[PDB]
Amino acid sequence: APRSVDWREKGYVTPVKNQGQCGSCWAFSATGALEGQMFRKTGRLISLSEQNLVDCSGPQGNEGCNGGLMDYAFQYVQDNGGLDSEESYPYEATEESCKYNPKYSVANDTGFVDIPKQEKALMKAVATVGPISVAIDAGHESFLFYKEGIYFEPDCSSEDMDHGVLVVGYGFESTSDNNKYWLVKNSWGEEWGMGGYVKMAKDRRNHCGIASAASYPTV
Ligand SMILES: *C(=N)C1(NC(=O)[C@@H]2C[C@@H](S(O)(O)c3ccc(OC)cc3Cl)CN2C(=O)C2(c3ccc(Cl)cn3)CNC2)CC1
Repeated sequence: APRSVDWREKGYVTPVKNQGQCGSCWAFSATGALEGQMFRKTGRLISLSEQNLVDCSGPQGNEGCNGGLMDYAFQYVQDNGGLDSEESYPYEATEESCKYNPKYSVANDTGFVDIPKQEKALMKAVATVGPISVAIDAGHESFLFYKEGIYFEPDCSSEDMDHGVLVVGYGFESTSDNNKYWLVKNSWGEEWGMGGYVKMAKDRRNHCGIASAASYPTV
């Protein structure tokens, strides 16, 4: 694998979005990963509808603004035979009746891959696939108020994750002793972290569980 990867540079990643007060992180993580895979397939970067996922993926196990799983989202897209664009089905930050319209479907998937639960495996996937959906322990105030640099939280759990985000690359700071990171796109808007991104500690015993529940859709 390369020493550093950043899929934003290659056109795989849409601008940072903002889930608001709805517990829809899982939907943003899932659209992120699917946006990347669709871009690889077609060469077209098209923002996808989180609202479509929030409103419609109940049968697959998702619970709207009260939480969900990226894999349940990928299963929905496969079951449903499509997913609408952001433009056609805009984000409301509240759970509403399903308004899926197949005329405006711009993405599909044929299942998903769960990555082995090691950072080495995660690195190989990011290098070869594109952006990857991941679960992290975001349940510390240090994360909420993160601004810049490599995020390390001594109390982070590698087993107990509560927030779905998107790994878009990895790399290292040229500064000192702990300098590797995962480049992670959050869904809390551009004013959180580094333009909506966080550089998370990499190769430090699966910090915050970043490799514990990593997956992406097949297209
Ligand atoms: C996001 N705004 C928020 N968090 C979730 O919905 C969160 C997303 C996933 S992950 O990424 O936390 C996750 C945790 C564990 C595992 O496998 C062990 C995989 C994943 Cl992807 C799940 N989330 C949850 O909050 C839970 C959940 C799961 C499933 C459903 Cl239908 C509802 N909630 C609660 N325990 C996992 C804050 C809402």
